[PDB]
Amino acid sequence: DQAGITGTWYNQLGSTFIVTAGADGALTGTYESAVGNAESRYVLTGRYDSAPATDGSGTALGWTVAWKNNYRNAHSATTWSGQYVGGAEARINTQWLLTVGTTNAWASTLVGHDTFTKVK
Amino acid sequence: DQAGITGTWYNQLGSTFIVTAGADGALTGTYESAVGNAESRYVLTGRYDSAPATDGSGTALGWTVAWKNNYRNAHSATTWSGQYVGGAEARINTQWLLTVGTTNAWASTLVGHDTFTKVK
Amino acid sequence: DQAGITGTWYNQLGSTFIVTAGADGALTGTYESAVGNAESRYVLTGRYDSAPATDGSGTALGWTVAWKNNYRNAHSATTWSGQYVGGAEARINTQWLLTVGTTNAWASTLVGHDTFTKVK
Amino acid sequence: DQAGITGTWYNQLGSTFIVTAGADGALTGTYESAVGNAESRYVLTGRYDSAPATDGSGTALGWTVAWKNNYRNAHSATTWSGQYVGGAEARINTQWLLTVGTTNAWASTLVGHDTFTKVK
Ligand SMILES: [Ir+3]
Ligand SMILES: [Ir+3]
Ligand SMILES: [Ir+3]
Ligand SMILES: [Ir+3]
Ligand SMILES: [Ir+3]
Ligand SMILES: [Ir+3]
Ligand SMILES: [Ir+3]
Ligand SMILES: [Ir+3]
Ligand SMILES: [Ir+3]
Ligand SMILES: [Ir+3]
Ligand SMILES: [Ir+3]
Ligand SMILES: [Ir+3]
Ligand SMILES: [Ir+3]
Ligand SMILES: [Ir+3]
Ligand SMILES: [Ir+3]
Ligand SMILES: [Ir+3]
Repeated sequence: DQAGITGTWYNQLGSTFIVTAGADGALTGTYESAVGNAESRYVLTGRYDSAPATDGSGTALGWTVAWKNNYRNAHSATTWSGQYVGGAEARINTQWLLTVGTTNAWASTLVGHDTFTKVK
Repeated sequence: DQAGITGTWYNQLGSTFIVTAGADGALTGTYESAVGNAESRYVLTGRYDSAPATDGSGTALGWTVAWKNNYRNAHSATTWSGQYVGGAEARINTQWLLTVGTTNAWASTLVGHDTFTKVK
Repeated sequence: DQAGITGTWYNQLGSTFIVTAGADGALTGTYESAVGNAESRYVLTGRYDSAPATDGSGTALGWTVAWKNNYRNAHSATTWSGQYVGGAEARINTQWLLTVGTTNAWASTLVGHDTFTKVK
Repeated sequence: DQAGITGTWYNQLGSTFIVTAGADGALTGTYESAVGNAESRYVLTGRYDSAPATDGSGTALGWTVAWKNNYRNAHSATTWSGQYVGGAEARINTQWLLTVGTTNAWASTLVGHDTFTKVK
């Protein structure tokens, strides 16, 4: 589970999620989006259930990226909420919320879904 | 902005969000939910736009809580995505996704909205 | 309940929702948005639980507006999902999804929340 | 487009969506869910952009089902918001909100995503 989550993951858009799962429930790493107003890697942090169902069938987790790095600032942040499912074709299945700051409040949040796998 | 976000916040359900905004864009703290399968404080981590619009009118941010502490484990995680709005009646306006692990995938994610203020 | 829902409602943005609840569970009417790429009235249709909890404490309902009328076409559609709560300060509390067609799939859907009341 | 949408569609859960797209932008039909507190067919209604991009590359649409029929009442309603994409492998790509009435307001709305195809 700690072991299952730690590593490099890829979504359906070609984005790359590099994460380390801590014994304490921490997620730390970097995110590189293949799309949008983004380039290179962005810091992420999050949390996961460090004592889930032992069958690896669904470990709840989430993380945040703020879209500011040394190259760009998109004045926005995405949070992903989902679960890690272990096994031969391990997956992290997520839904996400992307909020844009000021750069029309009602129109400030996009929603979508990303599925991450261990192979691109 | 760093200064604006750091502190104790309260939502409409009576929950308490204690956060420190780092110069580096980190959010760290604790969350206590007034509702659901939760008691006492849970670790949170997140990110915020550390170079936003300078008028404090909308700073993008997000954070995650995994609902495991030393009292309980609800095998779930919530992510909040939103923006900090400064001024006399400072607010963090969020939308959230709560994913439940295994404890029916299609029915695993709740969505809602929380508005945080500096006074309860 | 049929009686409770039928009528004119107003949200926090100043939009106007005019609806008739049918005995058969139909919702029919018009929507005028105070915001976005919209003017005048748009057709809506939806459904509601025509045999809910009798205390009026929470009747599930939803409706759709496609943002095409004789004035404009924003090539988009919004769906509202929520519940009608009766009583002295009757409310329809909703969450909404706004999808934009082609005019970047991942960025095609906004999410938000609207609270409707019988007085503006 | 009218022609493209009208017909029987199937999602990844094995649910069946039967719809007629009207010249006027109406969607009418029946929905049968393969999952949840549901059996047999439920009435749906919705709307679609009846003058979209002519390449069939993304027509915005939405619909509602209230989960009451002559067999069951789940005191809930789902709205789907998405777009129809034409071509050899035609699709309706949606995100959905399912609200439950009274049967804990904060926990009343599920969110997910369904992809409909013309073959099961
Ligand atoms: Ir999914
Ligand atoms: Ir800027
Ligand atoms: Ir998708
Ligand atoms: Ir999917
Ligand atoms: Ir809001
Ligand atoms: Ir458990
Ligand atoms: Ir609310
Ligand atoms: Ir609000
Ligand atoms: Ir609400
Ligand atoms: Ir157009
Ligand atoms: Ir709001
Ligand atoms: Ir609210
Ligand atoms: Ir999608
Ligand atoms: Ir009932
Ligand atoms: Ir899925
Ligand atoms: Ir998908």
